[PDB]
Formats: sequence, structure tokens, C-alpha cells
Amino acid sequence: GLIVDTRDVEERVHVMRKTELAPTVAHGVFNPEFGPAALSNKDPRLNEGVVLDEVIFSKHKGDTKMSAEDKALFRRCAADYASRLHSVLGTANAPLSIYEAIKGVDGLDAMEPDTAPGLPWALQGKRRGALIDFENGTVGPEVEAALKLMEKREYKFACQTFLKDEIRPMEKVRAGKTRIVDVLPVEHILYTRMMIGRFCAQMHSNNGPQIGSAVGCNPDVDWQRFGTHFAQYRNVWDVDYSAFDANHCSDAMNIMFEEVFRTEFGFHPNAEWILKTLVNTEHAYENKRITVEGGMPSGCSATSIINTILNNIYVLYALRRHYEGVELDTYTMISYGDDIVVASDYDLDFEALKPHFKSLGQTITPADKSDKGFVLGHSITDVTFLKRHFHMDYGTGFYKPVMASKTLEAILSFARRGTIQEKLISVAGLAVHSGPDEYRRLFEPFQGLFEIPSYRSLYLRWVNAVCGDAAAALEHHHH
Repeated sequence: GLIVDTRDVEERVHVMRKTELAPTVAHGVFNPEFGPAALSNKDPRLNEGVVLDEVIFSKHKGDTKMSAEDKALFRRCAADYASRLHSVLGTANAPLSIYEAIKGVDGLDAMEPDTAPGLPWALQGKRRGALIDFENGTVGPEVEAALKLMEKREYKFACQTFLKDEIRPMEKVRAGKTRIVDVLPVEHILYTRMMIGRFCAQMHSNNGPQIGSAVGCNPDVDWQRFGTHFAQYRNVWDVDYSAFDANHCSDAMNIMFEEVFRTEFGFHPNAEWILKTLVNTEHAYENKRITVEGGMPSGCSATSIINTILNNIYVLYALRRHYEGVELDTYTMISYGDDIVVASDYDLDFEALKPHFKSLGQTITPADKSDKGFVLGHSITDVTFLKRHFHMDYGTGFYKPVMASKTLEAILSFARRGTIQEKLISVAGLAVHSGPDEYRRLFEPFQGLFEIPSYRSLYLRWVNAVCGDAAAALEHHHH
């Protein structure tokens, strides 16, 4: 995005905090090159010259204004992707009720009852529960008033810059590269969910290469589906972006919103409007208010869905800008936010696509980080997606999502106080795919102190999750 204005104000929105993360028993064993992100300028791990607010906004290095010809191309690509999308999903995209937006629906999780409420509620000392009844799914007079402003397109707001309390590579930590969550007002998240929540639910339920989206997928179940699909193609590429969310130009955002969320596809006219409020945003950090044009606010309502949609359009756009006769069946892909896997039987020159992605303000590089750059001949078993490899399970012959052991070691080395038992059960689900020996090694430091699921139990759970018929078939014959 482009920072167009920075000003100081009287009201201080508090940003600096103390980490809730602490080292676990595993930290001493694995000694990972990872640690909690700096949540304060006084953090002694920070490098000399690091000003935390300046580093977090350093990703905003302009809003790429596309040429008239390129915007016309982009719109055709957005409309072509939207056509595919709504053909698969249907047009049942009318607003959710207030109750449904709060409580959720099939394919859409309920709103968080006690997360940050955003501004100006944070300054007034009001929590989310003071504004919204999450049990009964009703809203108070303050939220009611705000919803009316959104109905009339008169609503204005500021984003609250929240430092993301998480583990990062130490090189990133010391450089002050703490990631942020742009906390929008709870009523804005509510209205966004009202306007596009039904669409988001359908996106989740129909995830796959046909719509090019892995949002709402279950890697345990879906790696078999994704792996078998991409295995059919001659070439497979996995692509890395740099600051994907920040570098979405206003042209691309506006055109996408205009073509995907049309009233003719069942949306209320304010679906486009509420999404367009994300383009030019004011961000509050302490006494500073920073106005940014372009870029997607990070960690907001439908951020993954929006980023995924743009990713699909970008690929179609880039290929059509370089080659003639490119259509949606020229290639296949699946995306989750900035993460992407692309495949084709054509020997597509992804190195040649670099300048075409640059015309969108995006910088693409191979995930392998090899010399020269992108190359042909790679397969599904070479790529990473959602930090997971596509490996073949010897026992079943199904694909399974395998995470790198260093990633798992880093995850296990830290935890929020009072959440370790819950985290270990969750991480055990990730680690089972590494095999019995690696599974045992990873959880050895926790044995005795916590309940660790048996490898056997999680393996059997997974076999049924991937293929119930296979699980049933294994019981046909007497041992």
C-alpha cells in the first residue's frame, strides 16, 4: 500500500504488550532458531536502528497504478474467475441475519466472544460482550447505530494495529519484523460477515482445484484429493510472494470486488461497498494515525478468502499478459491466501511471468529458492503447501500432509501458559504424518507430564478420515 498521510493525535491507542508465550520442556531439547516476536521497542533482542512502528509499516512501499489496458485485462480475468466460482457454488449469496453472522452457519465459524473489539471501543474500556450478546446472537444500541450507518454507506472507521504474539525465525525477530493484526471494529466484522458470510461458507464447503481455493480444507482428508489431482500434470510450480497482502493494489482490489460480488450473483449491493472500505484505511498505532491506500488489512474478516481470490485472478492475468489463448483449463491451481500451487501440461515459463506479476505490484520467486529461478519438470511430491509436503503413505497409498521436523520442533518449543495439553493434542495431529519414529522423538520430552496420543490411534483416525471405504475394507478379512 501507499502511505498517503501520517499524523499525531491526542488519543493514544496502546500497542506494546508482554508475550503470553513461554518456552516448553521441548525448547531445551530442540533449541530452535525461533522465538517470540518483539512486542516492545525496549526488547533487548532487537537490532540497532530498529524502530518497531517503522518496520511494521515498511512493507507499504506504494500502490501500483495499473495501465488502462492492464486494468481491462484484469477485469476480464476477474469476471472469468468469478464465472467459474459462482457456477460451482451457485448464487445463494444473500445477507446473513444478525443472529447467523454472530453464531455462524454450516461452513462458517461463530464470532469470537472475547477478542479485541476495535476502535473506539478499546479506548472506552468496552469489551465485545458489552456491545454484542454472543449467546443470544443479538446486538446493543451502539452496534445497531453503526449498522445503520453501514446500510446507508455513511460508516467510517479506523483500524487498530495489534502486534501478533507468535513465534518467528530469530533473524526476523531481531530485525523487528513483528507481524500485525489490523483489528477492525467488531460491528464492521459483523456487517462484513452479514454481507459475504454465506459466500464464504460455500467457498469453504467446496474447496478444491475447481475453484482454486484450499480455504476451509482439512489437510488430513484433502491431501489425497489435491495430490491425486496435481499428480496428473506434467509441470507443477509452487510460488512465493513477498508481502502479498500489503502489495494488493487498489485497482486490483476494486476490480475484483466489482466483478466477484455483483448483485447478479445474489449479493446485496453493500457487499461490494463494505469490501471497498478495506482499500483506503486509517491505522491507529499509539498517537499516530497512518492512512494507507491499497493493500489488504491483515488478519481481518474474510482476509484468507479475499487473498485466495486475488491469487487465482493474478495467475490468469499473468499468463494472459504473456501468452495468447490462455483460459482457465490451460492450467490448474489451488491457493490459500498467498500460498499457491500451480500445474499445467504446457511448459509455462514462470520465470518470464515475473514482470507480469510486477505490473500488479507483486514479486514472485520460486519456493525452492534455486539459482536462475523457475524451472519445468517439478511434481506434486516436490512442492510445499500450507507448510506441508505431499508424501505417499506406505500403509495405504494415500497422500498425507508431512511437515518438516524443524517446523514441528519450533511449534512444540513454545506455548501459551495453561494451553500446553490442548496444543500437544493439536500438534500430534500434524506430527503423525512424519511416521512413528519421528512422532515418538518429537513428543519424548512431554511423556509423563502430559497425555500424548498414541501414534496408532491418530493413524487409524486419519485412515478413516481420508477414506472410510478403505477403513471398512481393512476389516473384511479375519486375522
